[PDB]
Order: sequence, then structure tokens, then C-alpha cells
Amino acid sequence: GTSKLKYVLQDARFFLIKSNNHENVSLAKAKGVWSTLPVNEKKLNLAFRSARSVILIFSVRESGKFQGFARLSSESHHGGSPIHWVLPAGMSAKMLGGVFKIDWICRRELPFTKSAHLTNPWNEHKPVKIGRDGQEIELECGTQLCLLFPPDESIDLYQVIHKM
Ligand SMILES: Cc1n[nH]c(N)c1C#N
Ligand SMILES: Cc1n[nH]c(N)c1C#N
Ligand SMILES: Cc1n[nH]c(N)c1C#N
Repeated sequence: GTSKLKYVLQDARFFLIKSNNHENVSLAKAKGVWSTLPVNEKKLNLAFRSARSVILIFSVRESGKFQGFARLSSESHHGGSPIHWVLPAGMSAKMLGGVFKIDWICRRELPFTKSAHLTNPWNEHKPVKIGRDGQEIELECGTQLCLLFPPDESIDLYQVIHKM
């Protein structure tokens, strides 16, 4: 069902995360982690303290799809095991902030064609697929976007509910 999912999303905050390649999303899905530039790291740390759930919705550039969504389980931290991100020409591993732990809620894809009816008030009411890495998505838009994803029957939200 969708009842536990709605419970996790109640009063949540949502952020669009844009990866330049599939490899970084694969790493995030395998290891339960994400690292972003310091400008976004500061926004996510503030959001984590402010809301009962902070949801990252991932999209690989030029893929025409979202690749899933996850909930922050921690603020960012440094000094952990290294993560071999594949970075665009211009981004360096030192330039990345710390590492956030994340719990995946859905590892399934959603094509942009399916979210064409959702606009984001925090990005001039443009379609929700449009946004820079780190763009915040307003509550109602973000909730409806997450509810469009196919259910991921491999995930049990019971443990996520307990972290809240
Ligand atoms: C209203 C409201 N409160 N929490 C939500 N996920 C919503 C929506 N949509
Ligand atoms: C890794 C990572 N963190 N933030 C990004 N825009 C990427 C990529 N590609
Ligand atoms: C991997 C990894 N590097 N840093 C972390 N906090 C993790 C986790 N979990």
C-alpha cells in the first residue's frame, strides 16, 4: 500500500538532485550515501534540522527520468570511507562537501512524461522536472511527485518510520 509512504512524507521537505551520470546514482543506491557541493550541503543540513523528513529526488542529466527518491538519515559528515564519485569536468572530490547517509524509499524510475502535470511554485511554476541540482520542491508538488513513482516492493518503510 501507500499509507506508510504518506506517513513518511507528511510535512516533509523535498529537493531535486541532479547527477551528471548513472554511476553516481548507482553508488548512492548501493551505499546509502550522497555528497553534494557546499552550497547545497548547507541547505540540506538546515533542512534536516527543520523537518521530520527531507526527501532527495534524483535525476540523471539527459536521461529524461527520475531514478528514485530517498530520505536523509543524517546531516553531512566527513572522515568516513572514501566514495569514488565520477565527477564532471569542473567538479573535484575535494570540492564536494561531506557525506549524508540516506535511506532509499523507491529505487524505481519515473519518466518525466508522467510528471508533466506537476509544477513547482519554488521554481516559477515550471514543470517539476526542471530545476538545478538542489532546487527545493514545494510540499504539495513534491508529495504528488513521490506518489507517482511505481511502488518499490523491495523496501520496508517500518525502519524508516522509526528513525523519525
Ligand atoms: C498538506 C501535506 N502535509 N504533508 C504532506 N505530504 C502534504 C501534501 N500534499
Ligand atoms: C556526486 C554529485 N554530487 N552532486 C552532484 N551534482 C554530483 C554529480 N554528478
Ligand atoms: C560509505 C560512507 N562514507 N562516509 C559515510 N558516512 C559513509 C556511510 N554510510
